[PDB]
Amino acid sequence: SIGTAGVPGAGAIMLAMVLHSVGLPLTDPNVAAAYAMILGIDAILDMGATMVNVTGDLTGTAIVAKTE
Amino acid sequence: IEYPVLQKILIGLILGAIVGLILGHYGYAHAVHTYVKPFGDLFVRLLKMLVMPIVFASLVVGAASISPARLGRVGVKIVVYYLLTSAFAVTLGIIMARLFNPGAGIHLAVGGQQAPPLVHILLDIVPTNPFGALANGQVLPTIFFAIILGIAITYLMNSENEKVRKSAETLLDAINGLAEAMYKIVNGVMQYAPIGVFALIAYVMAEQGVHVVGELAKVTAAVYVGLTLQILLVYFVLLKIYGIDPISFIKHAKDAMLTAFVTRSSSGTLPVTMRVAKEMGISEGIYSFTLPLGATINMDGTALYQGVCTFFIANALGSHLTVGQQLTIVLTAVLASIGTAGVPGAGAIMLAMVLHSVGLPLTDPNVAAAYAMILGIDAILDMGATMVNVTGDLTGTAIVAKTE
Amino acid sequence: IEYPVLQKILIGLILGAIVGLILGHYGYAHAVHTYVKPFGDLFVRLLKMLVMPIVFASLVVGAASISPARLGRVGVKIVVYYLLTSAFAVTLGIIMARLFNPGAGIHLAVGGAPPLVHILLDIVPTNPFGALANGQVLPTIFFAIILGIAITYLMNSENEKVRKSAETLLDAINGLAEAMYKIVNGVMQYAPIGVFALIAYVMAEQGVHVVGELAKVTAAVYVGLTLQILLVYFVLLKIYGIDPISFIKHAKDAMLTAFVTRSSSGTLPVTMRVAKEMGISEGIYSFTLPLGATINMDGTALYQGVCTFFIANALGSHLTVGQQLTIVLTAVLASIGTAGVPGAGAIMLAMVLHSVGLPLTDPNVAAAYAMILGIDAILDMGATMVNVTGDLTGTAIVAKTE
Amino acid sequence: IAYVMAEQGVHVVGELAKVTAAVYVGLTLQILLVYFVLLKIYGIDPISFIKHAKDAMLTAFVTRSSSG
Repeated sequence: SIGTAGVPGAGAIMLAMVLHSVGLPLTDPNVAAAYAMILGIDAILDMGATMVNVTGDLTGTAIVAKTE
Repeated sequence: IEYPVLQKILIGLILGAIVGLILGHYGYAHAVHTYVKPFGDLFVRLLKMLVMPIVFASLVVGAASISPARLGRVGVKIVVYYLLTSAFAVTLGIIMARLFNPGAGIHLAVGGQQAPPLVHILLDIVPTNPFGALANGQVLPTIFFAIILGIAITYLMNSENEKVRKSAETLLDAINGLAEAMYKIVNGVMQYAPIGVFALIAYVMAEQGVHVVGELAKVTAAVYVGLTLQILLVYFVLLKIYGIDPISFIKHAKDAMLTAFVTRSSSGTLPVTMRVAKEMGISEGIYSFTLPLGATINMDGTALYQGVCTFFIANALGSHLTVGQQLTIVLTAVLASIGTAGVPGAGAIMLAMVLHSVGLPLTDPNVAAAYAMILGIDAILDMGATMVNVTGDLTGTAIVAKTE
Repeated sequence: IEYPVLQKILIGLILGAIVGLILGHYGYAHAVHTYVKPFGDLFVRLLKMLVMPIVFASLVVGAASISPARLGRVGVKIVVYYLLTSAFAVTLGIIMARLFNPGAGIHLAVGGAPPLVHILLDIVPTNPFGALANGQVLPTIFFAIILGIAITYLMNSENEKVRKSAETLLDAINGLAEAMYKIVNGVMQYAPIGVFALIAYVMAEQGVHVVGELAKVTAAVYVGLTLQILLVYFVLLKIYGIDPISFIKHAKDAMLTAFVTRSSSGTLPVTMRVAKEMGISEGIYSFTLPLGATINMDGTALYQGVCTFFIANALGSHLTVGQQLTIVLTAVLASIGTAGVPGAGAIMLAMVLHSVGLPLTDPNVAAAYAMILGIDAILDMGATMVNVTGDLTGTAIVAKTE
Repeated sequence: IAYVMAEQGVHVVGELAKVTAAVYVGLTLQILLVYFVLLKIYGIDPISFIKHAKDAMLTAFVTRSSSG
């Protein structure tokens, strides 16, 4: 998901989706266990990730703007 | 179709456990499941098959025993039997859950900090159609009917009419024809038991053995040696104290325990469980009413597994667990489903249900996390708990029997 | 409540076929369905009723026969029996599907999962009482065999309460088993009404369709199986003593029910009673007529040989002539078992298309398939009747061996 | 009409094609004999009409959707 990373909680979704690809499916009750720990911390890890995204959005704007 | 007896089972068990534990470590746990599992099932299939006739039929006949007492007594005794075994099992679990301390690697604490009617389950005992009862599974209403039928047959034989006294015999004999017929099959099955046992704890060791590692393994220690201590210190102490020879007991009860461990199903082993009580030499008037009412009333297993697992979680979310107030939660767990502990995987369910009561709901993604670890080890923790239940079932039978 | 015997059936059949085929041509096919059908059902009803007791009961008693062989043998034989009849049925269908060429008027060309082990484990019921209750032939089969073998062993018990009760049960069960054969004739007295009413409707609601290129599949079925009876079964009855015309004599009623009930298993009461009155022992026919009804492929092999052609040739394809078999064999082998249900033939035919690569979505695949579905009942009658003829043939030959 | 000819062209064969004939020339005859007869009879020049309406017809035929 190059695109559509804007929605809150999205990070957790891909993290799960990767496990489908890794070959460790979320059924395996210890895969699901560790994943659940991340889910008990995702909101904290989401705040920082979005704030650094919107800092990166303006940085990208102000640099391209000060060109074209 | 020949060869050595119940060492053939022990050849399957040890050889399976090894070949499965190996095969799942190298990841083929799924491939083991698609190739091995179905021979392990075909064993449990054939055993299940019998469970309905072999109980129903045996217990109509088992009401040929003296009805007012025997089925009025013993029931009173075998109830009070499980009270005083489950009491010991609780304190043996708690004192195993402190001994081993499963809550060190996690260590990962999350805050928090924070419906059965019975009467509408009591009225369920009494079926409203005994034919359906039998048909659609159901052990504990079929129990009630069979007892009420065989008592009624007893009373028909004492009828001054002799067409009545006549037919009365016909039915009861024909029913014992079945009852017996099934014990015949139970050995026919047993000849497939080494294949069954090999294939079952091959898979169950592949798909949940690898998990028995680290802090997870520290619960499996306090279960497996915790129940090993229930056998030796509580049951043999009761067998010794009631005549019946402890080692001669394991001799006879070998096959019922090796099936209970591998089938992981209390009720699903009752054919074998009962045949061991025949060949042990108890009368049908007891074992036909104490081995099924055992499989569904026995708490020795769940009291010992949700004693050490209740700790693991309370201690993994980094809590005091009110040491010595463990019991408050462990007792209330058992008592929430005194009955209906026979189904496989039931232990996990109550463990979850307790958390609803503790105040830590399964939503809290770290509650759910720790619980999920137990769920990756439940099958291993289930085998031992059922095997120690069906050992406790026969121990209860052979002691009450050698009284009344 | 009296009158002539099984000519009364043949009076119903011919008189019904005519009155129905007539009545549906003039469109009252629906009205026939709301007035005639329910007397045709009441026949299949009463027959169905028996199927469970009459099989279960008969086969506990049929394990009074010598268990290690007989139920260990024959099973080996009757399996290998159907192998060598279905083989002949396949090549009799393909060589009927070339002979008649059903794919000329269309001519309209468009481009273009079973585990087994989790069906093998289904043979063993987990509750025999339920098994019986909730239909189910092939797990009831397995129980009854296992019971009657167990009873056998109880009689050789040194105890004589045991040896006692053992008898009681087995006798009481044979009481039932027998009781049911008694009813099977009670039913048969309603068989002329049942037959008349059934192929009255089935000829009204699907007879009119047996016309044109559709009729050119009905030819290669009906004469294709007529040739299975004469050239494959009689050749096997002749070659194993048992007299071919004395066989049809005795098996008259089981074939006329199989044709009209269109249900293999739904005729087993009559099918079995013909094997009693024929004189085979329960130790054989109680295990080869039900394991026949569900393992027999003579019908589906001959109907999805000529219907497989019709579709492949109606979408204007080569059909890899002489490589018909690749598809026809794979069809049979996809449901070796469980061919007993009525309408089953249509299902596999569809399922084959999933494998051929022409899915039922392609609105001309679905078009040709829908024509077969407007004729399936006529093609089903003949296929079942030749199955239950093949069932008794298999029985009477294996029986007159072991 | 690459796809629409792949997925339903092959079918335009035999008795099915005999409906496609009576449609396609049946409407070709609606254009010429009914519409041009009305365009002729109301001034507006028939061939100058197709000139202008070229693109609306080649979209209607391919989009297969009146309103679209």
